[PDB]
Amino acid sequence: SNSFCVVYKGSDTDINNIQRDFDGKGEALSNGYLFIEQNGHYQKCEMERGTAYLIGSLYNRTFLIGLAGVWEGEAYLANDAELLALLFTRLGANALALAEGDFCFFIDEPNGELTVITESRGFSPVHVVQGKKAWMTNSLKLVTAAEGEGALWFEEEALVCQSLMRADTYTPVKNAQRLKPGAVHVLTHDSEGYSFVESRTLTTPASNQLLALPREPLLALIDRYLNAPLEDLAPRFDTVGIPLSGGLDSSLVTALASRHFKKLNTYSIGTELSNEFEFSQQVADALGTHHQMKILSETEVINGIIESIYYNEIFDGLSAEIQSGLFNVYRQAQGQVSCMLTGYGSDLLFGGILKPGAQYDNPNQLLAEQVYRTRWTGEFATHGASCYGIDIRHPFWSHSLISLCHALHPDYKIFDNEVKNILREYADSLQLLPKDIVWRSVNQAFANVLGSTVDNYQTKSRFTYRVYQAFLRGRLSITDVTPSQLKDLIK
Amino acid sequence: SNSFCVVYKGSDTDINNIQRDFDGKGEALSNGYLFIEQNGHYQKCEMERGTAYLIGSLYNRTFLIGLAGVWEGEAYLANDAELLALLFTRLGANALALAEGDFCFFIDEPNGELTVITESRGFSPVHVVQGKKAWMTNSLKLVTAAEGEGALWFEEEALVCQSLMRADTYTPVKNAQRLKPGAVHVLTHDSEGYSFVESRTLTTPASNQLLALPREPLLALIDRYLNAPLEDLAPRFDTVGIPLSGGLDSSLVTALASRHFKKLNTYSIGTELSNEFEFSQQVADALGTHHQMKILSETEVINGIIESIYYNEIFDGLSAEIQSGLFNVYRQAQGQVSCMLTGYGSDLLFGGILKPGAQYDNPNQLLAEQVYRTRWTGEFATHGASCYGIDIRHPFWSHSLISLCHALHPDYKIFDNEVKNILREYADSLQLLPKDIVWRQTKSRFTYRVYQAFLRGRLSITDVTPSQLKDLI
Amino acid sequence: SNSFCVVYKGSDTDINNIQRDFDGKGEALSNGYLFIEQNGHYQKCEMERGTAYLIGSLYNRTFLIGLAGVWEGEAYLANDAELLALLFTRLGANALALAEGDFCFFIDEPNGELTVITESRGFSPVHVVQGKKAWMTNSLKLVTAAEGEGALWFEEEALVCQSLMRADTYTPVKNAQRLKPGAVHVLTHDSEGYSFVESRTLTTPASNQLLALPREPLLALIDRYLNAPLEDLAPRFDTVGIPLSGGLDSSLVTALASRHFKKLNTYSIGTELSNEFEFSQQVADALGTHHQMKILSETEVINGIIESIYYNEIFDGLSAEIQSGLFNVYRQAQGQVSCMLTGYGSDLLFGGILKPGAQYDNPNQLLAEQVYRTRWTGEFATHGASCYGIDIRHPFWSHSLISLCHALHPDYKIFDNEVKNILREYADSLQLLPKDIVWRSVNQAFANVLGSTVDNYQTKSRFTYRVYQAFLRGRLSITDVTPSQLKDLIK
Amino acid sequence: SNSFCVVYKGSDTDINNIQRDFDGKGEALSNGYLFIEQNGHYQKCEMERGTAYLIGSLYNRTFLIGLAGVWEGEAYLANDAELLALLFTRLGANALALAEGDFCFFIDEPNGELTVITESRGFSPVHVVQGKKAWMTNSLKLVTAAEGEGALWFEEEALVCQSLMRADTYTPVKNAQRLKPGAVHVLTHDSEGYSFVESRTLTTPASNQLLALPREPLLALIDRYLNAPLEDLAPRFDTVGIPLSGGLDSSLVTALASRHFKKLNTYSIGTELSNEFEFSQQVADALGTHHQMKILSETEVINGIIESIYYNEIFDGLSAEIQSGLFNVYRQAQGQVSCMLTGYGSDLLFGGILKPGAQYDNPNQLLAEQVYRTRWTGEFATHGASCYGIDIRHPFWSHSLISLCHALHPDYKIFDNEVKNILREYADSLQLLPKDIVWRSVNQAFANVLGSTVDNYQTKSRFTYRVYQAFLRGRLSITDVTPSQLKDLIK
Repeated sequence: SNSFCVVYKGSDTDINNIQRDFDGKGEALSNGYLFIEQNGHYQKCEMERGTAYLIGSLYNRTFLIGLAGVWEGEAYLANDAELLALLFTRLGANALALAEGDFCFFIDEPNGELTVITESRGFSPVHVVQGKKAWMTNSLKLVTAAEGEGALWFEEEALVCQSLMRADTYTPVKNAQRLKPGAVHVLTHDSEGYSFVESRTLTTPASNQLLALPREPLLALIDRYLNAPLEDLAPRFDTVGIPLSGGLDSSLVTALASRHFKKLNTYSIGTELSNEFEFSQQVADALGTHHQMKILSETEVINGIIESIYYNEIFDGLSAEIQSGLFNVYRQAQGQVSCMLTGYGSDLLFGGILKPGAQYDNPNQLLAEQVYRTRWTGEFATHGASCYGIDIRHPFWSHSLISLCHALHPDYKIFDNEVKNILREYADSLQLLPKDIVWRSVNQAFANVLGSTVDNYQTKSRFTYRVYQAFLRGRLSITDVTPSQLKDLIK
Repeated sequence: SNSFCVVYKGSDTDINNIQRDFDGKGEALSNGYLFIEQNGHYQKCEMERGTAYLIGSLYNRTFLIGLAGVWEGEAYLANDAELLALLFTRLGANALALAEGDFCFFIDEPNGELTVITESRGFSPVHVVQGKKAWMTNSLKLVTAAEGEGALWFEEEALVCQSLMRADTYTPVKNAQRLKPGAVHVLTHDSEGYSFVESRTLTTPASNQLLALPREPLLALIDRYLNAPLEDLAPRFDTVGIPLSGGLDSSLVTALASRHFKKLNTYSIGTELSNEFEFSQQVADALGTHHQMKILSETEVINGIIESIYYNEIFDGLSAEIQSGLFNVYRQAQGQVSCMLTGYGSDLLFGGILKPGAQYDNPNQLLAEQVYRTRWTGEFATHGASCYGIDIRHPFWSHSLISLCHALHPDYKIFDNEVKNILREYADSLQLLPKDIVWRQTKSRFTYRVYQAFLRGRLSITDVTPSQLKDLI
Repeated sequence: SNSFCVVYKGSDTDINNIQRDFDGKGEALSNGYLFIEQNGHYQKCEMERGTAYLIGSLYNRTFLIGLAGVWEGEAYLANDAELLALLFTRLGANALALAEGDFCFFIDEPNGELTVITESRGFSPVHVVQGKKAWMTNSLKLVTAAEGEGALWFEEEALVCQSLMRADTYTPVKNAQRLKPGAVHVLTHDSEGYSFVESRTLTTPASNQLLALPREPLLALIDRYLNAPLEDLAPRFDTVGIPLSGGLDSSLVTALASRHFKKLNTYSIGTELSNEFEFSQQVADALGTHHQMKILSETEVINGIIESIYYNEIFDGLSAEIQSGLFNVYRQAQGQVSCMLTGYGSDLLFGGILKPGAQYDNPNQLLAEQVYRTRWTGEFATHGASCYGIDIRHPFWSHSLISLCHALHPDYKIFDNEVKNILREYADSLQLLPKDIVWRSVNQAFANVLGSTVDNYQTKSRFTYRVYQAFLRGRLSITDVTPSQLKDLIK
Repeated sequence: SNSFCVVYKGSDTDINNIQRDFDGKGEALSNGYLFIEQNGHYQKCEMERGTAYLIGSLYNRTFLIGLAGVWEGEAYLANDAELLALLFTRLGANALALAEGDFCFFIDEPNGELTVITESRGFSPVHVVQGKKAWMTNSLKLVTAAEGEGALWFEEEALVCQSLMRADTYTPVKNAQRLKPGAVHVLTHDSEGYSFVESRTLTTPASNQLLALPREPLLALIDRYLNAPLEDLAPRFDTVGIPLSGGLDSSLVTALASRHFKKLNTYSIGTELSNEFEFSQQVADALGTHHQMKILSETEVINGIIESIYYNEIFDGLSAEIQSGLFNVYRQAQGQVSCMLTGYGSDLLFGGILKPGAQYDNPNQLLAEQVYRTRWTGEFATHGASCYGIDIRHPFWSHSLISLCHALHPDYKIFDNEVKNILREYADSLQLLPKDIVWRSVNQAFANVLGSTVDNYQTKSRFTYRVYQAFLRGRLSITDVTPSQLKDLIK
C-alpha cells in the first residue's frame, strides 16, 4: 500500500521535507527515522536483539500462523511483526521467504545497524540509496522529496533501455542498490562510518526436472492454492472488484470470488472499438455481478501508463504498458471497492504467453524467465492501487502456485493446439463458467503516440524511463501533466 | 518389529548375532552398518553432503509437503527421506522438528561422521550405547543380541525406582545415553577414534502466558487439528480399529473416524470391575461400528503389562500399567486391522487428569509436566503395535494440538466443577454422540526387574512363564 | 585451593555447605551462583551479550596479546577475561583453543544460558554433575560438600579398572558428565527446567603424515617453544623450584631456567630401592643451584599417591604412581618456592618412553596415544600444587610443541640406538650441561605395599579408585588416613 | 606484471584477446577461466570442498605459520594457499584478515560458485565488473583487453572529482563493483543465472578510546613490528633498494635495513624547484650505502604520475601525485634491486601529517581517516613495482603497527611543537642516524604543467581521471604514450 523509508541518522528536517509532498508520519528509531505514508500499515514487537518492524501487509497469515502454531500457541493472536519474529527466531531468516505480501521486515538494533528481510516476489521493491545520508526505501521519490532534485543519479538512457531482461537487483539509479527480493540484509557502517550492505539470498534455485504429477492431485492442488488467497480476504471484505476481460484468467478469478464474497464488482475496458465486452458481459451475467464497462481513449490509455510509472515507479516500457489497463480500472472502481482481485500472472505460470500448436525445446524455461522478470519491474508494487483506496491482490501469484508450475510437465501447459490446458480443465470443473469462455490494443495505441512500431519496446522504454526520471526528480507532477510536457518527453 | 540400529565402524558381521534373534535386513553405510527389522520402513536419497536415511514413518506428510511445496515442486513426489532433506537444506535442522512420526533421520557423510535428527515427541526413542563398539538404536535389546547378555549395564533399582519425574534424556543404562527427542546430533570421532556426540535442541520453551483465545476460533482449531491426522490416514486405509473405553476421549475419535473411514472396528476390554462395556456398546450402536468386548483375566492383565515393557522397552511402572489395556486390544485386533486410533493423550491436554471443583495454583503446569513425562516412558513407542501388524496412531498427540493447549486458559480445561469443558463442547456440537456419553514404588521395582530381564535376553516374549515372573521377587 | 564450581539456576545458599569444608568466595550469577576457592584466580568483563568470566590463569598471554593486537590495541592492557573475549568475538570460540592454562571461560547470558569453553589439554578438567541441581565444577568433591555424601554415584570398580586407555570424556561418576577439553558448551534447560548440555569440539584431528622438517629450523622452533613458558613466568618470579632427577628432561629444564631466573631450587627424590642422586648433584653443581635430595619410604610413596588422588581427583593407578614423586617434591618445596618447572611430558613428545634398539611400526602413533591419555587422568590438574602454594608449570606441554612433535619424523625421536635424539642435540647446543648427562623405584614401592607385581596396574587402579571414591564421598580425610583405613582399602 | 582476473564461463576467445595486450597464461577452473600475468605469483591446494587458490604473495608467513603451527605441524611446510586453507578451516574466514600481502584467496567450488576473500589493506584491490560476462579482477584494464574499448562504463568526471574522501568500496566504474578489502564474498548465480555477490566484512571497528600504554613497552612493540617485516625478507634478499628522502621515515627504514641486509641501495630524486639531496646524502654517508642521485625534469615528473595511474590504476589526483616520486625511483633502481623498502605511511600512523604545535580536537580521527583513504586509492598496489622487477614493501604498514597507533595517546604523535615524537625517540635510541635528521616540489611542478594552482586539486584530479579512463579504455598505451597525447587531455 503506502510507501515507506528509513534514513540512517536522519533529522526532523528530512521528515518535514517529505511530508510537504507526501502525507504520513515519522517515527524515531535507535539511530534514525522511519517514515510511513498516510495509508501505510506496520506493526512492531520487542525482540531480544532489538525492535522488530514489519512494514506493509501479509497475504498468507493463515498459512504463517498455521506454521508457528506448530510450536507456539501465541501465534494465533500475534500481530504481523510478532508472527514473523516467531518464525525468525525459531526457523531463521530463511523462513521469512515463506511469507507473502507487500512487506519489509527489519530489526532496529541499538548500534544503529539494522537487519532487513525483503519480501521474495517484488510486491515491495526496496532500494538502499546513498545520498547526503543513507536511505532504505520502497519509494525513491521519498528520497528526492527529502534531499532534493539532484539526490538520485540516473544512468544514460542508452545504457538503460538497451536490454529487456535484467537481474532482479537491477536499478538505473547509479548511487543506489536494489535489494534482492527474498534475501536477508544487514546495513552496517565501517570504521569510518561508510555504509556497507551485507546481503544473502534466503532461497536456492529449484530443480528444473519435469514434474510428472498426476492429474487428480494436480487439480486438487490448483484448487487449494487459488482459493487460499481468497479465504484470507473473505473474512474482512464483503465487496470485491475484479477486472473482467472475459478471458479465462479473469473469468476464473470471478468464478471463484463469487463463492467467497457477497458483492462482486466487475470492470471491463476497451479501445478503438477493439474490445472483449462481448465475453466479459457474458461472464458478468452468468455470475450476476455488478458489471460496468468503459471505452478508453488514446489519452486515457497513455494516462494509465504514466500513472503506473509514477505510483509503482516503473521504468520498463512493456510493464508500464501492461499496467495501463489496471490503473484505468482503479480509477473506475475508486470509492466503489477496497479490495480487488485479478488474473494477473496466470499466463506466466500455465503457458498463456506460448503460441498454440507451436513447438518449444524448453517452454518451462521460457516461462520461468518471465516470472523472474516481474521481480524488478514494479508491476507487483501495490502503491498505485493503495492511492485509489484499493488493496490489490493477485490470487495466482502465490509461492505455492508459482513453485508448482515452475517445472510442471509442459503437456499441461501446451498440448494439442491449445495452451493453459490444465487451468482450463480446472476452470470448467467448477461448473460455473460456460465452455465458450473456458475454451475447453494498448500496445498499438502506445506506439502511436510515440510514433514508432508496436514491437519497438526499446523506444517505449526510452519514453517510460524519461517520465520515470522526471517524476522521481519532482519536475513532473502526477496531478499536473500537460500535453505539451508529454510531447517534450516523446521527442 | 519395526526397530533399527546402527553400529559405528561396524561390519555386516556385527549384525549377524542380531539376525539370530530378530529378522531383518542390514545395509552398508560409509562408516558403519545399519540394521532394520523385518517390518521396518525406511527411505533414502542422495544429498550434497552424503546419503540421507529416514527410518520409521511420517504422520504429517500432507503438512510437510505443503511446507516444502512453497519453494519446491518436487516435494509432491518425494519419499520421506527426500522430503525431510528438502526441509533440512532450505530451513535447517530446526525444520525437522515440525515433522510428526516414529522416525529417525540421519545423514551418512563421506567425511566419516553422521548427522542425526531425532523425532520430537518420543514416538521413536533413540539411544547411543557404548559396548565393544558404539551403537545408535531405538531398541536396546538389539545391542544385547549383538554383543551378549552383559552388553548393557543397568543401574541399581534403588536409584532408578526412586523418582517419578525424569528429564527426557534419562536412561537406566549406565553405558549409554538417550538422545534428546527433537534434537540434531553429530556422532563424530576424535584424533584417537573415540566417539563423541554433539547435540543441540531444535526447539525452545514456549510461552507460559495464559492464552486467552476466543471460543469460536478455539473450536475451529480443535476441529482442524483433530481431523487432520485422519485425513492423512483415510486415503490409505479402508478399515481402522479403535479401543473404545466408552469415555469422551475414545468416543470422540470414533465419531470423527466414522466420517473418514468406511469400516470401523471398535474394541473394548476390561475386568469384572471398573469396566465400561455398556457405554462402549452405546457409542458403537450410535455410530454403527463393528463392535467387540472381552473380559480379561488377571493373567491377561499382567501379560499386557509385561508385553508393553518388552516391546516398547518401558521400565516405568505407571506407564507399563496403563499400556496393559492397549496391548490387550492389539491381541484382540490382530489380523483384523492394520491401523488403530486412540484417545490417548487427551486427558493431558484438556485437563482430564485434574479433579473437578478442585482449586489449583497452576493447572497448566501440572498438565505440561505430564505431557513432558511421556517423552521418556516409551508409552508412545510403536514397536508393540507394529509386531501385531498394526500402525498405532494417537490423533490428540499432534504438535499443533499440544502447543495450543500448552498455555490455553485454564477455564477451558477446568471450570465450575467440570473438566475438559471445551472438549465436551466441541464433541456434542457434532451431533454424533449420545449426550449421556459426552456429559456436556513396589510396582516400579517389578517393572524394572522384568525390563532388565527382557533387555538382557534372559526372558523371551514368546517364552514368558508365570513362574519366571514370580521368581522376580 | 584453586578450584571452582557453578550451580546452574541455583542460589547463594547452595554454596554455604561447600564453604563449610572449603574456603572460598561466592559470586551471584544471572543464571545461577558461582564459587571460587580461596587461592583461585578469576577475571571478568562485560560483553555486548553477557558477562564473561575466566576462572584460573593463562600461561601464554604474550602469544594471545600478540594475536589480538593484530586488530585491537586494547589487547595490551586487557585482563585475562577481556583478552579471551576479544578473540571470541573476532575469531569465534575456536580461537580460545589457542590459549594455554588451567582455565575455564564462560558467558553469563541474560537469557538464562551459559556458554562455556573448556581448556584444551586437561589442565582444568570440568564436569557437569546432576544432583538435586545441576553443577559445573573442576572439582567433583565440591558437589559432595554441597549436597552430601550421596551426591555422587560411582561405577563398579571392575567396570572402571578393566581398561587402561579411555576417551577424554570418560568419568566413573554415573550421574555426571565430563566436558570434553577444548570444546564449546552451552548449558541450557528445556521446557521443564531439566538441564541439557550442548557440546561442539573446537578442533579436528591433525595430519599423521611424517613431518620431514630440516635440522636448523626444528632446533629454532624447539628453542622458541620451550623458552616461551619460562619467559612468561620470569617477570613474576625470582625463584623457581625444579624436580631434578638427573635425567635429560629435568636437566634441560633446569639449564633453561638458570637463564631466566636468578635463584634456582632443585629437588631430588628416591627410595630405599634406588636413586640417581649422583647425576642430580652433577647438574646442580654445573648450574650452581640450591639442591637437596630426599629418600622416600613406602609410606611416603603411598601418601604422595593418595594426595594426587584427593587434590587432582585422579582415579587411575598409573597416573597416581607417577604423581607421587611430584607431590612429595611439593611437600619438600612448600614455603621455599612459589613456582615450579618440570620436564613432565617430554617423554611423550620426543620419544622418551621409546627404547633404543626396539622396533616400532608406528612410533608416533604410540606416543600420540599417551599424549591423549593425559587429557582425562588429572595428571595436569593444578589443585595439588596450588594447595602447596605452588604455581606448577610444565614447559614441554605447549600447544605448539605438542603439535610439532605430533608427526615429527621418527628419526628425530629414535635413531642410531638412541632416543630423544633431536632433544639431546638441542640440550647439547646450550653448552650448559655436561655431555655426560646429555647423552645418558616408586613403581616397585607402590606394588610392595599392595602385595603384588609392579606390572599389575589393574590391582593398583582398584586401590586408587577405592580411595578416590572414599575421598569424594567425604568418607575419608586427606589430613588423617589411619592404617586401619588404608588396610581395608587395599583389601 | 602480476595482475589476474577470473571470468565465469569464460571462453578461449576472452583469454586470447587478453594475451593480445598482456602476456601471461590462462588456467581452466570448474566453470570459467583464471588469467595470471607473466610475473604473477599463485599457489593452490585441494580442500574438502573445492580447490583453493592464492594469487599474489604473503608478507607475514612467519606470523601466519606461527599461528597455524599451534594445532598443525604441516603449517611449517605449507605453500601460501595451503597456509590460508589451514586458518580458514580451523578459525574461519575472519582469520584471513590476519594475513598481510598483495593477495586474493578464492575457493573454486564444483558448482561454479566462488568463495573469495580480499586482503584487508588495499595491497590488491579487487573489482567485480559486469560486462558481456561477469569478471573478478585486480586490473580493470584486463577486462577491456578481453571485451574491448567499451567494456567499462565510466562515471562523469564532475561526479568523480567532487570529493577526496570515499568509502573503501568506491569505484568510478558504473558497471562494476569494488569488493570491500578485508571481507568474504560468495559469487553466486540465482535461478536465472544472474550474478549476485554476497559479502561480509571480516573485521569490526576497533575501539577509539585513548590508548595510554606506558612508554617502555611502547618502544619495545614499535621495534618488534618495524623489524618483523625485515626479518621475513632478509632470508631471501642480499640487496635492497630504499627511496631515501633524507626524512625521518625513509632514514629510519634505511637504518634498520642496514642491520638486516648485506647491501643497501639508496635512491633520491629532486625537482628543479627544490630537493632534499643534502639530508639524504648525510644518511647514505652515515650508514655507508650505495647512494644515487637524480634530478627529475618536468617531463620525468609527469611521467611518474601517469605511470602510477596506468600500473596501479589510480584515478585520484593527490595519490597519483605522491606516487610520482616512487615510480621514478623504480626506474632508477630497475635491474639493480629485486626488493624495495619505504617509509611510506609513517606520517599517517605517527602524526607526520599534523602541524607541529597546532591544536587538534581529535588528531587520531584525522589520522585514521587518512589510513582508511589508502584502501581505495591504489597507492598500495604492487603492479607498478612488479613491472620494474621489484617486490615493493612498506615496513610501517603492518596490521600490528597500524592497530597499535590507531588510538595511541596523541601526546605520542604530537607534543610541544613537534610531531612523530615517539618515533623520533625510538629512532634516536638506535644511535645510527645524525641528530639533524632524527631531531632527537613535485606538487608545484604538477600544478605548473596543468596551469592551475597547487591548492586546486580538482584540476589535478580531472587530468588524472582523464588519463585513467584513456588508459583503461585501451586508447593510450603505456608503451608509446607521449606528453603530446597527455596535453590533449589537459585541454
